[PDB]
Amino acid sequence: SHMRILFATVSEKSHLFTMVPLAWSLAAAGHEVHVASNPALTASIKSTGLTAVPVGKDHNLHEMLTENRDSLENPLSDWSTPELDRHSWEQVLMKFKVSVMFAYQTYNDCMVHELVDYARHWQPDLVIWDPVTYAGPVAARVVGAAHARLLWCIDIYAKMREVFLARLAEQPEERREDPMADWLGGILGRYGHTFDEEVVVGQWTIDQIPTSLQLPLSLRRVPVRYLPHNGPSEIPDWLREAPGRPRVVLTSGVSARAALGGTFMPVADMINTLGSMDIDVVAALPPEEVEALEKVPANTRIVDFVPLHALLPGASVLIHHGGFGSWGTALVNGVPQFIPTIRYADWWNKGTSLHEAGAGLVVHASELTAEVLRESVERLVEDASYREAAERLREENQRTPTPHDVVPVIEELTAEHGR
Amino acid sequence: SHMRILFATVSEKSHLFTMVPLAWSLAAAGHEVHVASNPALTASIKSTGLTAVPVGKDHNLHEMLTENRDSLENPLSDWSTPELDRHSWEQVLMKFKVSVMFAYQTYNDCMVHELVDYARHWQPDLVIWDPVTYAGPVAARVVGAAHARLLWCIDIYAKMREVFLARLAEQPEERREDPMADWLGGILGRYGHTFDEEVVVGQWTIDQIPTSLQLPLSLRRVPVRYLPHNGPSEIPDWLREAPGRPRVVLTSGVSARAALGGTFMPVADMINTLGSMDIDVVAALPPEEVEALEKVPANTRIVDFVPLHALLPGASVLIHHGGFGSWGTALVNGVPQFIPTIRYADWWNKGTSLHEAGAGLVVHASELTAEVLRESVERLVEDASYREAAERLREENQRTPTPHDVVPVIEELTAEHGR
Ligand SMILES: Cc1cn([C@H]2C[C@H](O)[C@@H](COP(=O)(O)OP(=O)(O)O)O2)c(=O)[nH]c1=O
Ligand SMILES: Cc1cn([C@H]2C[C@H](O)[C@@H](COP(=O)(O)OP(=O)(O)O)O2)c(=O)[nH]c1=O
Ligand SMILES: [Cl-]
Repeated sequence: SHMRILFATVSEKSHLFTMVPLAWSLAAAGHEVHVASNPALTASIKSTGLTAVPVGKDHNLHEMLTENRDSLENPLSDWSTPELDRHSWEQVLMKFKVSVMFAYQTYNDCMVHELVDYARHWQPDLVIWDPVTYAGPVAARVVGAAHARLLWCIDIYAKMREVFLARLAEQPEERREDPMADWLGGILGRYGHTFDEEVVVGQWTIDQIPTSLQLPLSLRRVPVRYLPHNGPSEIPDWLREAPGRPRVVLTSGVSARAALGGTFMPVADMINTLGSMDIDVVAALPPEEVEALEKVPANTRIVDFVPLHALLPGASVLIHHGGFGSWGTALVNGVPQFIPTIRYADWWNKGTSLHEAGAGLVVHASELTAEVLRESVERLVEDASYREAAERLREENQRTPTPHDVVPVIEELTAEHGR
Repeated sequence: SHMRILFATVSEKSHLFTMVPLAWSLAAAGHEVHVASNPALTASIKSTGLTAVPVGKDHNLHEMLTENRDSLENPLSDWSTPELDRHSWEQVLMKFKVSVMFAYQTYNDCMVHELVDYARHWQPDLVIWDPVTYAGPVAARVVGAAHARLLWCIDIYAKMREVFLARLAEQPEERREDPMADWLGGILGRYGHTFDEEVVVGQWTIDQIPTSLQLPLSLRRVPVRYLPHNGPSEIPDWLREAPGRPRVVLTSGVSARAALGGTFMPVADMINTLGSMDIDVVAALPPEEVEALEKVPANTRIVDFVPLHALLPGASVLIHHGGFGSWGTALVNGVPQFIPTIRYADWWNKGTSLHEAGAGLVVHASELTAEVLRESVERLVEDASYREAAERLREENQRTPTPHDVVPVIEELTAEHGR
């Protein structure tokens, strides 16, 4: 029966879009769904069809990374390998110290008290939070609401948390320390609530990553099928013409651009390299990257934006940085992926999971050259094992319960864990 | 199993928004949903979260009615009473002749061939059409797709069609004539398909009107719960403060404004009348109407837009023209409605149905005065029978299957019909 459901996300369009199909599935079952983020995300929430709740104030954070011109990858923010074998106690502690200090706090502290305040007014039965939107579980706990993470990610966050807690138990009492406990327990303490480990990983985890590609973890885990949502979308007229040869799709973005930096292969050189091959190229590039081009190859169409969910059917290859929208839309379409990227968020893991399943190829961005690009693209087109592997991953996605199918499960888990 | 579903609507934002929760329920179950209309609706479709398909060219039609300053109500377009006892053969024939000529053709002929063309490319298994988007069934029939109307309306359209066909059967063979058959049979004939009566009323009808309020008809009818969709929505800060006294909401619009005309009680006079009562007034007014105001009463807050789904919980009254979004959002909130309107579309019937259930009051717009307004508002607040009736209609809506619940039903009706 009838629920108030508060979705919470950091002010990233790309994260928001991963949450939209689940939000709509719950709304279509008659529940009230509101989505809360900083004011900067208000317009993006509004164009998803869902009701926006602006909370708190904006952070400086995406005004920072775009006047950066410089890579985000950093040994301390590389969580691509969350194993005990690569993390002494002091290395894991440090990784939490920097990530809490220089990411989670900037993302959440601007809006956490205003979110708690909104939850107090609205009394959601359930909070569903993006995996780094730790303001979400804090707000839920303060009102006794159930809460769950909704994953766009290979779950490096929970796995590194497993590595952390294992090394925490090995230390003597007088040098136990937990940056997540201090920070979030601090905020919860202000409201007369205690910290608990379900505030870091949720009461359960709704997971859009195919099981065969996800890290094994001690979680209550609800698999859900990834349904492409690529933001505001129209079908262009030129999409009717089947290509006559393999279509190769390339996506840069203002977020991809801001993370990879300007030291790696220029996107002009990538277009020139693809422009020499017997392929149909569609490249989606931000406007500043569009004028860095001298000449547009005869085989190439440049666009601002084109919805991948409509373009990728019968595409042969997608080249991207390992963002989820791109990764997922290719996956459900059975398209081999080439992912030249960095150890930021789970992007490396997005690449390496496909590389190891034989469905795509990953390469570090600093090793990308005209010849590596040319040969990777040719292999993914020519060698049928890539398409065949990708097709099997597609089939795994299509066997996963839809958002529609997991609504009852979310309803019961809420009765169980709610107040 | 997996479907391509084409929604089709005339270029009215208000009609589109009625279709959005159903569209999202189908997408949440893994199906592909595209929404087609003229280019003018593209931006509105895009901010519903759904994929837009621009077809055909725009019509002059809503650029006409807004430089009109003149009522739309007309004995030939008054379909509020589709009974045999009020329609000789020649009166029904005439009503179809004018409505096809001066409404349906203007709405649909601008885009029908381009829609057929898109359906031919995309091969939808299913077309769901707004009830006056007759371009939709034409496109479906040409590709053998199943199709259904999705009703925002008390079904005057199918009922007047029943009255028409009954009078058609009574005429001798040399004076049979059907304006719907000529028009839509003409278009279908150009493609090598015949006319059929399921092109006028759909193969089945998905109906968002509570059954107790809907005209009984010879239709395959799927009841579905109305879930409020009011267009792009954010929660304002000022909504947290409970009112201390009965909240009365008033909605004019650029469509309400364009239909009622300039001869009935000015909205300035309505604000002044409510401004003298012990109530909390929220009025949502178009910008033209905002400067026609001299002074804003102390009990009154004026806004451009405020999502009714968020404002109407524990409101006491909604005053409006009987558009469905307003009518439905009040209904699900158990708010008594005052509907000063005209016999355009089903607006009279929207008012009528509530008036006869004792849940609200209707009055023709030409009879509206300061005293009628004042007394209707006072009765709807003070006489508890209105709220109690409204609550029962709410309860009926909440017992109707959600879009989520009716997805399997739409799936098997699709397997059954067309290919
Ligand atoms: C650039 C671009 C993005 N997208 C989608 C993919 C994702 O759902 C979303 C953005 O996520 P992501 O893949 O991380 O890229 P970006 O750098 O553009 O933020 O937009 C398209 O569908 N088409 C495009 O042309
Ligand atoms: C003006 C206004 C409309 N609405 C919604 C109600 C409907 O879902 C939708 C359209 O309203 P409707 O009464 O049909 O008016 P119009 O034809 O001018 O668009 O907008 C609000 O929620 N709040 C407002 O302030
Ligand atoms: Cl006052």
